[PDB]
Amino acid sequence: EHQAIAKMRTMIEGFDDISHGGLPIGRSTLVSGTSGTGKTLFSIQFLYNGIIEFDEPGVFVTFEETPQDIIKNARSFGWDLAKLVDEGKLFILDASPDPDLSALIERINYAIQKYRARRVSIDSACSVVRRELFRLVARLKQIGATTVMTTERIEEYGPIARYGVEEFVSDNVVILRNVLEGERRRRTLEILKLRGTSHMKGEYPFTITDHGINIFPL
Amino acid sequence: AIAKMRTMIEGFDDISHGGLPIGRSTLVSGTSGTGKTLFSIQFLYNGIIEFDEPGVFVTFEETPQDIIKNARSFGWDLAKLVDEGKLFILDASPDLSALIERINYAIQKYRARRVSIDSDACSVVRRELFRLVARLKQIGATTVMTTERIEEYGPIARYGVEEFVSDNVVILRNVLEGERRRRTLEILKLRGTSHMKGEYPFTITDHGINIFPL
Amino acid sequence: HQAIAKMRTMIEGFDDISHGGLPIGRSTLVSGTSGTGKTLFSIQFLYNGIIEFDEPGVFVTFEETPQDIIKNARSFGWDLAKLVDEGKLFILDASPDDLSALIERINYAIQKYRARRVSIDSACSVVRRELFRLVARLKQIGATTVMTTERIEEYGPIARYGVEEFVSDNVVILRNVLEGERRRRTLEILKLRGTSHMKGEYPFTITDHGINIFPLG
Amino acid sequence: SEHQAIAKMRTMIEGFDDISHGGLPIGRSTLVSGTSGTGKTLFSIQFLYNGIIEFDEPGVFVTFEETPQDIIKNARSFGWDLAKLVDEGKLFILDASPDPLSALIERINYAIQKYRARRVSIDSACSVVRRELFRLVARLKQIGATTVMTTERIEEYGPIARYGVEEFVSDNVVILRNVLEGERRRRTLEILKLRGTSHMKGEYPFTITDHGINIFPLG
Amino acid sequence: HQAIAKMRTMIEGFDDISHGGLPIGRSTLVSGTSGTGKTLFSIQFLYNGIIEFDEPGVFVTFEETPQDIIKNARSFGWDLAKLVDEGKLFILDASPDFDLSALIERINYAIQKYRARRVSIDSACSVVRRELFRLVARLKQIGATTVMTTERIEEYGPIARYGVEEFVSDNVVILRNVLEGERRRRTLEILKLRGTSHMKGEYPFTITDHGINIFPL
Amino acid sequence: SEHQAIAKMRTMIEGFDDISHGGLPIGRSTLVSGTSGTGKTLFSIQFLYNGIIEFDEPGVFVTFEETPQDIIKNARSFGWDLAKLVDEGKLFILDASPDPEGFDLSALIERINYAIQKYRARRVSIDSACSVVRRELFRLVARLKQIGATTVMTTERIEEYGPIARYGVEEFVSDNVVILRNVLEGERRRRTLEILKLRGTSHMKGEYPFTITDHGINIFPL
Ligand SMILES: Nc1ncnc2c1ncn2[C@@H]1O[C@H](COP(=O)(O)OP(=O)(O)OP(O)(O)=S)[C@@H](O)[C@H]1O
Ligand SMILES: Nc1ncnc2c1ncn2[C@@H]1O[C@H](COP(=O)(O)OP(=O)(O)OP(O)(O)=S)[C@@H](O)[C@H]1O
Ligand SMILES: Nc1ncnc2c1ncn2[C@@H]1O[C@H](COP(=O)(O)OP(=O)(O)OP(O)(O)=S)[C@@H](O)[C@H]1O
Ligand SMILES: Nc1ncnc2c1ncn2[C@@H]1O[C@H](COP(=O)(O)OP(=O)(O)OP(O)(O)=S)[C@@H](O)[C@H]1O
Ligand SMILES: Nc1ncnc2c1ncn2[C@@H]1O[C@H](COP(=O)(O)OP(=O)(O)OP(O)(O)=S)[C@@H](O)[C@H]1O
Ligand SMILES: Nc1ncnc2c1ncn2[C@@H]1O[C@H](COP(=O)(O)OP(=O)(O)OP(O)(O)=S)[C@@H](O)[C@H]1O
Ligand SMILES: [Cl-]
Ligand SMILES: [Cl-]
Ligand SMILES: [Cl-]
Ligand SMILES: [Cl-]
Ligand SMILES: [Cl-]
Ligand SMILES: [Cl-]
Ligand SMILES: [Mg+2]
Ligand SMILES: [Mg+2]
Ligand SMILES: [Mg+2]
Ligand SMILES: [Mg+2]
Ligand SMILES: [Mg+2]
Ligand SMILES: [Mg+2]
Repeated sequence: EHQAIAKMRTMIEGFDDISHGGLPIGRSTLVSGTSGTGKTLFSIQFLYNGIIEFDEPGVFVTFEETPQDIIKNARSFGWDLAKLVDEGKLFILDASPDPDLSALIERINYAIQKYRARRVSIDSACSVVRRELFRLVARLKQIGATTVMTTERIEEYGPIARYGVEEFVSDNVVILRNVLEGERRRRTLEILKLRGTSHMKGEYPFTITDHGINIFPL
Repeated sequence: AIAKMRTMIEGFDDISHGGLPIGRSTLVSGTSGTGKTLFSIQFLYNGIIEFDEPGVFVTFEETPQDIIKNARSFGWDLAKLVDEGKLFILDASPDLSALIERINYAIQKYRARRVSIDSDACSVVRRELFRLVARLKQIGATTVMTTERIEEYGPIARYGVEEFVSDNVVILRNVLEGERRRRTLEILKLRGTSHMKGEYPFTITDHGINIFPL
Repeated sequence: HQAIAKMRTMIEGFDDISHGGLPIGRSTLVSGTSGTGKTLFSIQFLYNGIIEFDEPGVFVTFEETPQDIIKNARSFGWDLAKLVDEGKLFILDASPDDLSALIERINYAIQKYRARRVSIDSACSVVRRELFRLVARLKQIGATTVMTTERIEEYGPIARYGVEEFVSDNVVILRNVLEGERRRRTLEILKLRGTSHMKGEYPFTITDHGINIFPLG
Repeated sequence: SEHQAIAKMRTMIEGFDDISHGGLPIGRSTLVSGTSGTGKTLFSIQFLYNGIIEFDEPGVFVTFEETPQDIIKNARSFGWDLAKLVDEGKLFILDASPDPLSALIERINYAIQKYRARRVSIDSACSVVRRELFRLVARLKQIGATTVMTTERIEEYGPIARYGVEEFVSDNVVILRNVLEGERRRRTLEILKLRGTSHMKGEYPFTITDHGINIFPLG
Repeated sequence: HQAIAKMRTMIEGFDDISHGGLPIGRSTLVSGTSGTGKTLFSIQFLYNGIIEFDEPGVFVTFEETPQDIIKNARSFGWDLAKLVDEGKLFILDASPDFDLSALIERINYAIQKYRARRVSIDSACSVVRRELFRLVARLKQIGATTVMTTERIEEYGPIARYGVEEFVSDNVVILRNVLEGERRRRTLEILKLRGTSHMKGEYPFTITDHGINIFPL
Repeated sequence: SEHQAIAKMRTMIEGFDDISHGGLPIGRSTLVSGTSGTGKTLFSIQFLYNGIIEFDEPGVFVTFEETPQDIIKNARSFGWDLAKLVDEGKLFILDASPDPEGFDLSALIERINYAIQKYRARRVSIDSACSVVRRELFRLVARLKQIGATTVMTTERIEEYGPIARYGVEEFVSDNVVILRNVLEGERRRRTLEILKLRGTSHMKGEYPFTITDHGINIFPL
């Protein structure tokens, strides 16, 4: 009678151990952090590994970084996203305003079905934020997408995200930190919450190298 | 003394000196992922399973289907209890007066003794919260109400008034010590009765909340 | 033509800390975070007034029902129901559906029951003036009054709006401080205009006989 | 020839005239700021009372909250009979407290002329607070009164007063503190600034007793 | 293709900790409290580009006059008026006596005029974030490699002033001037470089007669 | 001449010319910021007084709250006879203080300019919405520079180790920044002076202790 909720493996080294199997399938995981913490990298590695390891197609939704820079930056880690877009295994949805929510979603829906995507990454007034963020989560759940949603925060040990509500609306919450002490920076990942399932607790150190994120349950 | 109802949440009835005061409202406040919803659910589930006391769960964001799914993680089959008419999940998710009349109706219909209510001006909140607590008191329900807070050692709840309108106040914390998280539960206040003081560690496992007093 | 006199609370240790009790004919502000003992102090004040001196009391509640006030005092062995049945205690229910209307009601009750002790439980610019009015009008009636107020930090503002301590003649702070994982309650008399008192924090506990304070003296 | 540029009048408050190197600058206003129950009213009353008793200098006490009756009653704590001084026309308590600014200044002026007062105690947005306070100070100076002005603050170490402008407009600033440390309170007085002369600096301990304020200047 | 390439600053110590210099074709935010060396860094970027690589530079100023930028550069033995006269450098005076699109076309007009490869820009949140993004995107489409300075008011607080600048920039450098025990210590940090690697944390530096010197310590 | 790095004018304030390696940058404004009673007015008077006495460089003092009479009176604390200097036409105190019973900075700047011309002054002291503050200070600084004045500008702050001035913009619009502190350490006060920045030239770093004496500011060696 003890039924566990299903998880999808990220294959990001060390993360699937911390999360006891990966990300809860069919739900959204908030990945929050200050600048340069690895939010986009995590969200890319999620889709890249799904395609390469499991032939699970992905939709990356971007709101500021252009598709070409995303693909360009992913070359830092030896990943050819251009090739995956050419094969129709990756779709980069450009939702970044040229130099509204209902429309964005059916766009994502259309892209999910067109590419048969199972994995989605979305990168990146409190009252309106909470309620508009809930319905975004709500709709993705109905599609059956497993989704990484990045958010920004401005303090390493302050609120989880910018408006103090995002962490309460999300099913799952991951926090990327880049803590400065004694003039040195230390990267850590923490799974704060996974509704309805177990996970390791606290911060785990990680590095970003030529092969992406490396977490040490170490 | 004052009559209490057993939560049967491991360790909690020892800390509260016998359980939660019957007919009164208990605030359960914590940061994200502290175990608020779990405490709420466990409170109703145990009431039903061990004492045949029916319950009403009121949810303002989480869907009933997710509540049920997330609870099967603990081997608790809530759909069964709903089917047997012993649990009712009130979906107020995605008008305070109408809500209260809806809660009231659900209590009468299912004959509930236990209620869990899960999750802007400073004293519209106080006024409206006081209203809700006041009416549940008249009905005679014993209520667990959860609230969010954003800091482990800061205000009790979001608006700085919630703990003053509640009869009882429980704080769930999830504190960083170095790079590790330690969960604790504290009964800050129980009106009209004694209780253990300060913080007590707990874990969440496959069997729910497990608190270690003494 | 002499320094203000005091009325004994008979709350163990408090009359030592205050050097004789609460200043007569004035209000004393009693401030604290949730569950610090504010209502208890303000009940014990009235209860001891009745039991020890046959001084009738009026309790003004704004949220807690009279029945709850009574039920909650049973854990101390205080039979408030009987005191209310005897006409010695009047619990004024001021829980809402203009404090000018409240004042006359209080005055009304104060005169029928011949009360000498009162407890009131419980825009910054407006707060200050409204509190000032209340203190002043209670002073005119001649009532010795405890009024509780809320605060949200143990070692921060005296009260909520940062003005209450400045309008009040007398100020008591109840604290409930974390020491390790344990809690420590303390009572402090911050100020009493026109008279002397002990300084700093004194530990207390809440027991089956109410507030129990320890000055080492 | 005491080699300091600003003439001072003695408060005769024990230890304060040492710390201030002679007392309060004559014809100027001194801000006295403190948290609740720090002694601000006591200091401003003791200033007037001593002026009267020691030098027969009449004094005006302006109160915005406490009633005259309570001011008088509370001074009895220190053995001071202010009603007697009011009856003798040596003390005037100006009641500006609210019923249970340009015109207030004229009342003050009228009282000062009527009672020949030498000492004044006034007891007790930022854009307009500054200019109104500046106005009040300047007018008392024009009259030639020597003024104690009390203000509130909410932290022992933090803003001098409430609006972050009071200490910049005043010529002199005194801070009363009531510091809680290790569950014990200790009172101190500091003269932060006195334009035009030296003064002792830092915090000095004091007590409030049956004789009023007692300050201990050390060195 | 392959990873983003870098442009050498020739600022001693910087090209080592950035592993090659500034990412080409992109903007780098250089944030710092007052007198941290922000203008000096953005000047040295252009100056070295001109002197070492004959890469012309455009310096955009919003407050300091060109005359003062030139005067202050004499502190380091650099003759900016000569470089301006030769057509190697252009100091674009956008200082008042804001339309961002007009400013952008002036920058574009200068870059085409002087064939510049390097640009230094010195110096609600919804508004700020949007405009900065447009400025950054435009410089990217032009091909400029850009240093943009910003102000911050705390050494270990927000990266810039509006809480958004560090999130729309591709690259972020933080200059600090930390006061500890009555002494100041200058440090430089590369916080992030999108799509490429760099050393982490604070590195001490000094400003002397020959500009910025960063020490790998 | 102007092919050279910026030149400095000596303050002759004890120790200050050492810390600043020559004095205040000529032709520019220096912000002098501090909490209450830190010695801002004293620094800005001593700057002018020394200019007149040591170099026969006339000074203009612009006061926005303290009356000229009080400024002169209080300066006697330091042995300085400012009335004598006013009388000889070497010092001019411009009273910009408000009547005891919006502000036009353009008009005031023009009144400052005439005084500078009339008294042929080389040294000026000015005592004492963020966007509006920034723009207005910018125009004042810019105009003084055009006039060629070397200027001390005082500002208030409310924390010893918090913001440099009140509005978080003053220290960015100013060419030079000096911070006067009055730090409470264990019930004692310690006065320190720091030159935070001087655009275009070098200076010593961090805090230097000073005292105010019957001869004014006295900054102790490092
Ligand atoms: N089977 C399990 N074993 C161990 N831990 C579990 C298990 N199931 C859930 N948890 C933990 O319980 C947490 C969820 O507790 P909740 O009661 O949903 O918290 P919450 O305080 O209500 O959070 P919100 O409403 O999302 S802010 C998860 O983050 C896990 O840490
Ligand atoms: N018999 C008892 N023995 C020990 N402690 C008791 C007993 N009865 C009550 N208490 C304690 O007293 C507290 C209630 O104190 P109150 O005076 O009601 O506090 P309060 O400061 O008025 O809080 P509010 O109004 O709810 S914010 C409870 O939280 C218990 O800790
Ligand atoms: N005889 C006395 N012996 C010792 N202390 C006394 C005596 N009389 C009064 N006090 C003390 O003096 C304090 C009153 O000081 P005040 O001058 O009224 O303070 P205040 O700073 O004006 O405070 P406000 O106006 O109420 S915020 C009381 O709180 C007592 O601590
Ligand atoms: N002869 C002296 N010897 C020692 N200290 C003195 C002497 N004369 C004045 N002072 C000190 O100088 C201080 C005043 O310095 P100012 O220059 O007026 O300060 P300020 O920073 O301008 O303060 P404001 O404008 O009133 S906020 C006084 O508070 C005294 O501490
Ligand atoms: N090959 C590499 N080796 C080491 N670190 C690298 C490499 N490539 C990129 N990085 C690091 O990855 C960081 C960028 O990670 P991102 O995922 O872009 O961060 P981000 O959290 O999304 O930041 P934003 O969107 O700009 S706020 C850079 O700042 C580098 O520190
Ligand atoms: N020859 C030099 N030797 C040493 N330090 C110097 C020299 N010339 C200038 N400096 C220093 O350089 C600092 C100025 O650096 P800038 O680049 O102008 O700083 P900034 O961060 O742009 O400051 P702003 O724009 O005024 S907030 C001065 O405050 C001096 O400390
Ligand atoms: Cl790393
Ligand atoms: Cl756990
Ligand atoms: Cl206790
Ligand atoms: Cl004392
Ligand atoms: Cl340096
Ligand atoms: Cl000194
Ligand atoms: Mg990113
Ligand atoms: Mg929950
Ligand atoms: Mg209470
Ligand atoms: Mg007072
Ligand atoms: Mg600059
Ligand atoms: Mg001054």
